[PDB]
Amino acid sequence: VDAENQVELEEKTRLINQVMELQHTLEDLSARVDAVKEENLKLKSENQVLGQYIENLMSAS
Amino acid sequence: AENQVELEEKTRLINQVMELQHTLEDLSARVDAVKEENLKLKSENQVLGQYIENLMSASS
Repeated sequence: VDAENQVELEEKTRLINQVMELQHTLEDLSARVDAVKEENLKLKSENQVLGQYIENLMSAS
Repeated sequence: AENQVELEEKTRLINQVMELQHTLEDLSARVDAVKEENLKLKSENQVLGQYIENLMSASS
């Protein structure tokens, strides 16, 4: 009777915490996104420049 | 009737959890793809770098 409403209350509490944690996890992640795509573009630039230099050193032989 | 109202509330709550899980699963898959490629590129640039400093440290 009132023991069923306390099961349901405890169940909703657990789901509510889950929404909170999910939304936090999701925020941390969305804020890390641009620093990851930025690094990716750097590394692609370095890679291209390095490969191109190796092409020139090797052709000089 | 009143039990139907409490179940709708719980369903909007469950739905919120599911949608947040979906959004997070997608995003973290995307970011992990990019992070995996970054690791591959750091590994590759180190190989190229080391090779340059060898060809140059041979003609010096």
